[PDB]
Amino acid sequence: VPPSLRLPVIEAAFPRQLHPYWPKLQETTRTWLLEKRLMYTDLMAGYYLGAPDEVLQAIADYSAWFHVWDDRHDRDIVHGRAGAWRRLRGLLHTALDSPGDHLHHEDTLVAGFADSVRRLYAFLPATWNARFARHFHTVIEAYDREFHNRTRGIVPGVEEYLELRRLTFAHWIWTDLLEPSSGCELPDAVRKHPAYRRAALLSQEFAAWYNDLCSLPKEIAGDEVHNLGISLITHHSLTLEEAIGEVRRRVEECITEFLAVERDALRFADELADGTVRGKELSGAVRANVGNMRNWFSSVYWFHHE
Repeated sequence: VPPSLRLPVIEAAFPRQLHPYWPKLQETTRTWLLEKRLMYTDLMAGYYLGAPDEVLQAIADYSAWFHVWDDRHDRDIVHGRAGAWRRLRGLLHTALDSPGDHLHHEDTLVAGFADSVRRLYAFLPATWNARFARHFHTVIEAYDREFHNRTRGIVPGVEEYLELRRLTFAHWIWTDLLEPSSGCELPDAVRKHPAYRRAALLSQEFAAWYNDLCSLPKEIAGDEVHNLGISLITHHSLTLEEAIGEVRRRVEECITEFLAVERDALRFADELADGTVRGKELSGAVRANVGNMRNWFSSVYWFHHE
């Protein structure tokens, strides 16, 4: 790992995990992408540990779709296809709420989205489905804001980018998907516990900001506008080396902040195991989810260097 990207705490204290379904996952996702005419799963295989095979497969197919969507988004941006993007944006909002209606849409990107969403909706009650949808409507609109910014060459401010990135990276989607992976929709009072919330946040901030750190030199050279380091360079008059340093410090702080709040979240899980069956189940679900929040760190880190 190139020294500027090396994180000794990850290497020393976040040992990699791999879901045993990983060999079939890749090829099955490939088949799905081919069946859907849409054309990395190791990232998901090192993250949602303990997920039922069917849940991991649905998540990996969604991730692959997400990557294809990101490519289409990039292409509409650099070609200035405002109409095609607007129409796609509208169709994804509609398919998100009514995926069955869009399973055979003429736009294969929309039909693939609708199938992956339909499948993710088959694991937990409708209240989880509704929360997933609320979050992903927000992700689509954040992608529209990124379209605006990049087509106009606007570099968001630092705080502006941090808030936008929690949405374009889909922080709350990956957090939602913790729950079908451990087989339990968590009550609001559990998943909004400040330790759970903060652990979930820091896991995603680390993934997003580490991606920015690894991509900054490439993206500054390409004259791009959406990267934490680019916001720092543009609006704080940092050199590239200073910006690399600052992003790296923010990433390292995510890790040690996570260690503290993980300890709090696991103590909360202990408190949920109150001697009842439901309490034991909630406790096990929180423990599994927090462990996968931990797994996200190592999965993203080593994904970048493979």
